[PDB]
Order: sequence, then structure tokens, then C-alpha cells
Amino acid sequence: DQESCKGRCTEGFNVDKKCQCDELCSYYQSCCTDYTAECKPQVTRGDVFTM
Repeated sequence: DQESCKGRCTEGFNVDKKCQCDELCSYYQSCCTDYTAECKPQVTRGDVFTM
């Protein structure tokens, strides 16, 4: 999204997995190899979205 219109932004990419890598979730915990499909808390991990 922020880097380029991808992930949550469908328009500027293809295969609409809304966690792709960056987006925002990268910083807000992680998306990139952390969340699977969408940019949303899936796993707690420990940091940021603490359980």
C-alpha cells in the first residue's frame, strides 16, 4: 500500500492476498512471512499485538 498500491490495494497488483509483505502489517507486528492471507492480526507472536 504505502510502498506501492499492493496487498490491501487490489488495483496495483494481482493475487489479492491482502497481506502480501509490506502494506502496514509489516510494521504493525508483521505480515511478511507472519500473517498468511490478509493484513490482520492472526498470530500474537509477542510484540505489538500482545496477548
